[PDB]
Amino acid sequence: GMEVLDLVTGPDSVTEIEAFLNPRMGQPPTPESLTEGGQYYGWSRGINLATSDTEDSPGNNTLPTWSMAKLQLPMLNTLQMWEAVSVKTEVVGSGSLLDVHGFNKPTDTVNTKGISTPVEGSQYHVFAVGGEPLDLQGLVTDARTKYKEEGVVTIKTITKKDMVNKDQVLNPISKAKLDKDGMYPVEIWHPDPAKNENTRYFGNYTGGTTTPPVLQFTNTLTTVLLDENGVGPLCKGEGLYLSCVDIMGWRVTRNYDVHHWRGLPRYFKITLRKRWVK
Amino acid sequence: GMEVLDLVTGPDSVTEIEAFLNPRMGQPPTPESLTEGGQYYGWSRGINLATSDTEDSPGNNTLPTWSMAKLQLPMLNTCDTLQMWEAVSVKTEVVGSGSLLDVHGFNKPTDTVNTKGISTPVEGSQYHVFAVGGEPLDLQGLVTDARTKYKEEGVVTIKTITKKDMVNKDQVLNPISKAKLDKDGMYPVEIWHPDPAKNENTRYFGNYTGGTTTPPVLQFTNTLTTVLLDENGVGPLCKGEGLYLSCVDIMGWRVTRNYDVHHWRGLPRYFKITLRKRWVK
Amino acid sequence: GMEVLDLVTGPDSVTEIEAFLNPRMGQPPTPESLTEGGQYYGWSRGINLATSDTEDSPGNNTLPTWSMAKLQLPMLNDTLQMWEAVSVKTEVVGSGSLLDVHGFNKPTDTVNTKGISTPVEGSQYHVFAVGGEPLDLQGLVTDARTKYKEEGVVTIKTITKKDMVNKDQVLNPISKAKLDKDGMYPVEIWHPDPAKNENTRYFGNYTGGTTTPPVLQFTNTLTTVLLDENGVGPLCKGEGLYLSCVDIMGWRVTRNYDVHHWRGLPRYFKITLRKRWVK
Amino acid sequence: GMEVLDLVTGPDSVTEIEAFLNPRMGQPPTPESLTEGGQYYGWSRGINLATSDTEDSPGNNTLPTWSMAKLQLPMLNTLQMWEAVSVKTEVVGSGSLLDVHGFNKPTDTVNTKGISTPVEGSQYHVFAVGGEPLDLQGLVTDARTKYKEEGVVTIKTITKKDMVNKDQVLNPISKAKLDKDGMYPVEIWHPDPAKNENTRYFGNYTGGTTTPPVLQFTNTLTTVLLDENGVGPLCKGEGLYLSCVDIMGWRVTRNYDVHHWRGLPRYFKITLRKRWVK
Amino acid sequence: GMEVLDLVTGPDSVTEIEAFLNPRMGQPPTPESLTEGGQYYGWSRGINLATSDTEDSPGNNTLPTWSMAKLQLPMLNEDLTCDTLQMWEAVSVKTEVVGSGSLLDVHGFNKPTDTVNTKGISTPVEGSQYHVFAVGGEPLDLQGLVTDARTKYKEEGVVTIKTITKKDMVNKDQVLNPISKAKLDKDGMYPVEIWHPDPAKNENTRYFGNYTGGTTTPPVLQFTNTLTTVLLDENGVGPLCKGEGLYLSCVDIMGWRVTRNYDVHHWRGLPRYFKITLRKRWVK
Ligand SMILES: CC(=O)N[C@H]1[C@H](O[C@@H]2[C@H](O)[C@@H](O)[C@H](O)O[C@@H]2CO)O[C@H](CO)[C@H](O)[C@@H]1O[C@@H]1O[C@H](CO)[C@H](O)[C@H](O[C@]2(C(=O)O)C[C@H](O)[C@@H](NC(C)=O)[C@H]([C@H](O)[C@H](O)CO)O2)[C@H]1O
Ligand SMILES: CC(=O)N[C@H]1[C@H](O[C@@H]2[C@H](O)[C@@H](O)[C@H](O)O[C@@H]2CO)O[C@H](CO)[C@H](O)[C@@H]1O[C@@H]1O[C@H](CO)[C@H](O)[C@H](O[C@]2(C(=O)O)C[C@H](O)[C@@H](NC(C)=O)[C@H]([C@H](O)[C@H](O)CO)O2)[C@H]1O
Ligand SMILES: CC(=O)N[C@H]1[C@H](O[C@@H]2[C@H](O)[C@@H](O)[C@H](O)O[C@@H]2CO)O[C@H](CO)[C@H](O)[C@@H]1O[C@@H]1O[C@H](CO)[C@H](O)[C@H](O[C@]2(C(=O)O)C[C@H](O)[C@@H](NC(C)=O)[C@H]([C@H](O)[C@H](O)CO)O2)[C@H]1O
Ligand SMILES: CC(=O)N[C@H]1[C@H](O[C@@H]2[C@H](O)[C@@H](O)[C@H](O)O[C@@H]2CO)O[C@H](CO)[C@H](O)[C@@H]1O[C@@H]1O[C@H](CO)[C@H](O)[C@H](O[C@]2(C(=O)O)C[C@H](O)[C@@H](NC(C)=O)[C@H]([C@H](O)[C@H](O)CO)O2)[C@H]1O
Ligand SMILES: CC(=O)N[C@H]1[C@H](O[C@@H]2[C@H](O)[C@@H](O)[C@H](O)O[C@@H]2CO)O[C@H](CO)[C@H](O)[C@@H]1O[C@@H]1O[C@H](CO)[C@H](O)[C@H](O[C@]2(C(=O)O)C[C@H](O)[C@@H](NC(C)=O)[C@H]([C@H](O)[C@H](O)CO)O2)[C@H]1O
Repeated sequence: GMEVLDLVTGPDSVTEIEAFLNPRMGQPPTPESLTEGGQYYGWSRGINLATSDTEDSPGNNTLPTWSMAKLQLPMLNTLQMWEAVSVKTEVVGSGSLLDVHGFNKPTDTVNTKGISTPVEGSQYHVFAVGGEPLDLQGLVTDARTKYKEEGVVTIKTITKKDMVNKDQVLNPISKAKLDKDGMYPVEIWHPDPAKNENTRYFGNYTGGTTTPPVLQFTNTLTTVLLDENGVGPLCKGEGLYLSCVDIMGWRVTRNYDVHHWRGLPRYFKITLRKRWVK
Repeated sequence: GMEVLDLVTGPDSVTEIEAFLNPRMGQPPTPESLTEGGQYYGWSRGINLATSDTEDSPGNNTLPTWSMAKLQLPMLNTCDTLQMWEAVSVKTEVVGSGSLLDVHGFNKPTDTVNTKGISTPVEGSQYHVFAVGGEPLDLQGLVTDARTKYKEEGVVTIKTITKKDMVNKDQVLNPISKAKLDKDGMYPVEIWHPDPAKNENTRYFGNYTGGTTTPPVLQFTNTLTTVLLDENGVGPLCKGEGLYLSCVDIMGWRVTRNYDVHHWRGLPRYFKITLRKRWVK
Repeated sequence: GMEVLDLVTGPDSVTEIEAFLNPRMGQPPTPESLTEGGQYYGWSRGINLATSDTEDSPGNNTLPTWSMAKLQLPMLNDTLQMWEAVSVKTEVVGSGSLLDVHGFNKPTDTVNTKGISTPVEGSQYHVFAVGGEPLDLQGLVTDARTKYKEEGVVTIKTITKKDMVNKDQVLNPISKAKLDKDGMYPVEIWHPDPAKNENTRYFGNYTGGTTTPPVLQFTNTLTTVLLDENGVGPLCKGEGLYLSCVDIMGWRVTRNYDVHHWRGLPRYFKITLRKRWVK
Repeated sequence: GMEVLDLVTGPDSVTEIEAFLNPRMGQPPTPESLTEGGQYYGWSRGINLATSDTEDSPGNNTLPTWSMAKLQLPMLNTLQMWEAVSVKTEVVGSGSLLDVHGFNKPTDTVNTKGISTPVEGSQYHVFAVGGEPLDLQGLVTDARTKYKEEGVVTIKTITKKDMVNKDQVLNPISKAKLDKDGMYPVEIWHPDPAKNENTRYFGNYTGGTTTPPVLQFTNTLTTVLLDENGVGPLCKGEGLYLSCVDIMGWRVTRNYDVHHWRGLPRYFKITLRKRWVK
Repeated sequence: GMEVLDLVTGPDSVTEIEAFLNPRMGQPPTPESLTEGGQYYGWSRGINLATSDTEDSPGNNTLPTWSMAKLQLPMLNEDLTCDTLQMWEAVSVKTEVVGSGSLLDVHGFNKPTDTVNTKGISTPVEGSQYHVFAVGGEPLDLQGLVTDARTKYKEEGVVTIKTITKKDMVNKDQVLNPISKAKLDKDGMYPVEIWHPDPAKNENTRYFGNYTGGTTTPPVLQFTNTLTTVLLDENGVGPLCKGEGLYLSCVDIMGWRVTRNYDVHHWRGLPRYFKITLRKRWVK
């Protein structure tokens, strides 16, 4: 699989596959009930704050995590491998943020009037396509943060030891692979630029508290995945890995300004071709 | 035909058609009377808010919906090889942003201490989408709140399609919740989004900018052409000579002097589409 | 001028002309006196507000209007010649003047009446057009009930001889005009008509809000090509060249009841034209 | 130098020259003393306001003016002229705006705490390179403004008459040339688009009062000065004119919100070549 | 070293080297203890303000400084007297600021957004941002320029204009004073509010910078592994590594966090990754 040779031609030598990845903002897909917690699906549960400089214990369901899927491609086997050539990707549903008729904190709080404040604030959009899991590099705001041990994969899960001060900057010890959906918090785990030779990733961040969310969408834009040498990600064991996170901001409730993260689903249409290798 | 062959040449092989789609912000075109509701045409009616976490029922006339039109093209159709109209390009323009420079009206004023200043111009969340295709725009439903009590008359919602109430998956991507944009002023834009899993025969282009007092921004020129050809050089092909135009152009809200009532503002969109005849098999 | 043929060659087959159009924000150029109203030239007079939901009567001098000029080109004439507008270099001049924050506007510290004189801010509108005939206009208003003056401005009612209808708040094809007079057509009413203007190129942008920072760029190195997809620029009917524009920078605000005055800036045009054979 | 002919080849036919222009925000370079006014060098003195609608008398040291320099090129004389082909220009010192530890108006005025508010507000960046002085067109906010007669060059300096109402728009009578450093106020004098055939200028303006200042800087960007015919500015009598202004905004003091303009220096590196002319 | 000739071909004629530079916002990497000050690593200590117009004495640990590293490349010339030599040439760099996602932590103990009830969210990092990186074949040349020539910077612990000149700053140091120059030859020592890339030098370095000001400005960052910055000049020549030394320099300030105690601000910085492609170049 090391030496990359000619493209393979002939029947079924090119394929397209599509997938959507639902966001993982904190509330899991179940319970489905719209009274017992399912009404928060697509959102986090209410963000809970530290009680002191030394007591920061966020709930698992308040922490957005990476979405990921591993897709199995047609069996193939000088061997052949599937090569990801390009991707059309789209974040769906920004129009739903035009709902300003709900029960959020209103724009006129004196009289409880105006409109229901739309989703605003910090936004984070990353997607990746690769032929193996996305390589992750840990880096946190606060190495003292007391993440739960169960239900979430954090730096301590990997090292078996408490975070160190270097984890607030770049600590090469704190690395992982995005091998599970809805488990790796995005406030901890970042694409690792020192690895990911077989993955392309693309991200942006906009911060603030009331920042207007911005999003574009079209079915006419293709992201090429080929590297400088004309070679796309090569799918080891015919596995294709898709990873993303799409945070639009928070809604704010009428009770103590409780914030809920809002995420939106991402569509992928990947074009792949067979490549000779040895 | 599924197989796309050569361009047709000769007399009348290329045509240009134009249309404007008026916005559908909530108030219908009629009554025309400027005292009986017609004064809100181009706008929504006053946005009504939920009364609790479990009671959110927006008025239909408070919900912007998609604009659409189906235009009939000239009839077409050895008779073993057929012809279809192919949409090559579109010049499209949102008209009327200058009208937002009216700051002399009776909106909430900028100085509420003296009730002075200027009439606050339209501001806030903005949403601009257009599409051109050879069949209706494919729609994917996704809502803020699956508990929202959308009206069961006068509007097409997820429940219209499924015959069942919305579920938690409708707040993310639920592949069951799909529709086609086959009616003007009927599909709310807060529910129905272009479906990237379909629309093989339509090109769509959209953007969203949120917030409450965000300055609206717009550009307009008659010098810009959008090419509609795909990677293979093939534009949307008009099934049964029908051309579908879809759009929505929300500029923000105006706010009244009475308990900050908000009204959505929309603007009309112009389309000039160039089509050519294409041989198909 | 139906069929467009070869370019004309030879002596004086290419020409260049320049003009500036001063803004039309509401105060006319006269009286010139700086105590009798001339001090507002380049600005509107104080924006006056509706007194009810059914009583909106703006003063003519509070409404920015389109600037326009028709320039006469050198006389030319089966096969005739027309002047063809090839490109334009255009610039909005004087943004540096907005750096005057030492005047008597509403100050930045209203608590103590201190700080600086608040600079021009808010809603901005920049459009220019170059064509071989008047700019085609499409009417569209915020409020079809607005009571524009009958004299002194050209409005929808001027054209139709009838009151505005609700369709005038969206696209009503009946409500059309031509930009044939300077300082007469309000920009909150009259927009470039995308369904016409085959022989004019226009370019516009809008940024709204109340305190939005104005933005402007300027350079003498930027050329706007006016040729269409077929390589044909606007053709000047009867050797007339039409220039149209509006350049609103925002408002200044006074210390008296937050009265707003629109601010506009002049626009420079330098048009390159060439002779074109036509049949 | 009427007709422009071929490029001159051979030894020393191409030259590079560099210069920095310090900003002229209102306080002159002297006195140097940091207690006698020198502490304001790089800044204006405190902006003074009109006392009524008819009494606007700005101090000279509150008005930013154009920076300019005339550089002498190697002597040359079918004659030859120096042709400016390109310029690399940069505004230096934006990092200094990261000083938020001084005694400006603080971010928390309720308690007088936080940080020293950094420079913010209206920004103005223009540079020009030409073979003769930059041509200026006058245009003011207020034709009634009572500028000082001595110490600044204003419209009245040129016309010998008071400003007229047309000076608030485009009045072709009100023209000048940028022939002195630190003398022509930028709120009065603008690049004249009806002239400047032998100069290239590039400008932008961003307004507001608390607007975040933005600046990019790199040594990898070249501005080509050649016109549509491949001809750059031709230096009359071997003189090269550099003109600029780089306003970053204002700092605000803790005393009645007094504002001081902040300017930054601009670097220029001009490439010139010999040109045959007739 | 001066005259640039053909590219060298053959085995190991092209190489790639990578490095990360951690931010230098004010708190040093040690002590490591999360109770003794290590909890501030990645941040400045609390910004302290002037007490009058003539008394501005910032603490060293409140001043972000330039990050830098010198990488030693494989030696090329056994004999420097040969009429033709080889040098490493930096062709391009992939660079990335890592960890912006960590700013999505709004669950800590910063000043909260609901100050009436002490609720809402922990206010995220906001405000003034500064991103510069450089790659060159010798130290980055620095030009001094300060807000206030009266600022009483410590004499020990930071390299300032006075460190270089041995004299107090002059009023000209508030604009361009060509006397006030230095080289970025040490990590975590040169304050970024004092020292700027010198556009009059740096012939053998490429630098790229941007500044965004304000106090509550939303921070913005992009990251991808698909973006290459080309380092070749107008003649097709990249930085040439003098004595095989490659210099990397950067600063990446994201803004401040604000505490619940007197709105004390702490600068936040993020690390920067570099992957530099270099090739051997014949020179004489
Ligand atoms: C219901 C509750 O209080 N849950 C606590 C939880 O308390 C458990 C148990 O449920 C409770 O009966 C018992 O008295 O105490 C035990 C143990 O303490 O304790 C956990 C910590 O272990 C949490 O503190 C939890 O509180 C929830 O925490 C979530 C974050 O993990 C989140 O903040 C919840 O906030 C929301 C929510 O997302 O559910 C915010 C939301 O806006 C609210 N919705 C509305 C319409 O107001 C809801 C709502 O108040 C509650 O869900 C109850 O209907 O809370 C927070 O409750
Ligand atoms: C007129 C009214 O009260 N309408 C109610 C409606 O009341 C019905 C019935 O129509 C009415 O004649 C009767 O008195 O009572 C019954 C039942 O109570 O009930 C419906 C059902 O939900 C609505 O509540 C309706 O209220 C209107 O709802 C609209 C949204 O669907 C919108 O919010 C209307 O608000 C506006 C408007 O857009 O018309 C907002 C606008 O800014 C206002 N304009 C001005 C100049 O003030 C108008 C204005 O108050 C009224 O239209 C004048 O009657 O209302 C809202 O009225
Ligand atoms: C002076 C006045 O109030 N004028 C009215 C006008 O009244 C006329 C006549 O002029 C007056 O002497 C008489 O008492 O009444 C008659 C008829 O009623 O009536 C018209 C309507 O037909 C207007 O209401 C007009 O008021 C002016 O309207 C302008 C817009 O059309 C504008 O708002 C004027 O406001 C300014 C101005 O732009 O001139 C705002 C400006 O900021 C002010 N300048 C300063 C330094 O304060 C001036 C200034 O107050 C006045 O011009 C007095 O010198 O007013 C508005 O006055
Ligand atoms: C010192 C003073 O009052 N200067 C006046 C000047 O007064 C002269 C003379 O100096 C004075 O002793 C005498 O009593 O009166 C005469 C003439 O009346 O008069 C001129 C007009 O001719 C000015 O009004 C001047 O005031 C200064 O004007 C500057 C603008 O030209 C500027 O606003 C000055 O404001 C600053 C400054 O820039 O120097 C603003 C600055 O933020 C302040 N610094 C601090 C740390 O507070 C300083 C400071 O207050 C003074 O410099 C005193 O050291 O003032 C303004 O003073
Ligand atoms: C602790 C203190 O006051 N330190 C002073 C320092 O005082 C030393 C000595 O530590 C102290 O015991 C004694 O009273 O006096 C000596 C000598 O005077 O004096 C220096 C000046 O020489 C400083 O004034 C220092 O104060 C610290 O200054 C830092 C900037 O250099 C910074 O502002 C510190 O502020 C923080 C911090 O960054 O550590 C801000 C931070 O948000 C705070 N964290 C929390 C959770 O509140 C901490 C915290 O209050 C202190 O570290 C104590 O735990 O302070 C500032 O303290």
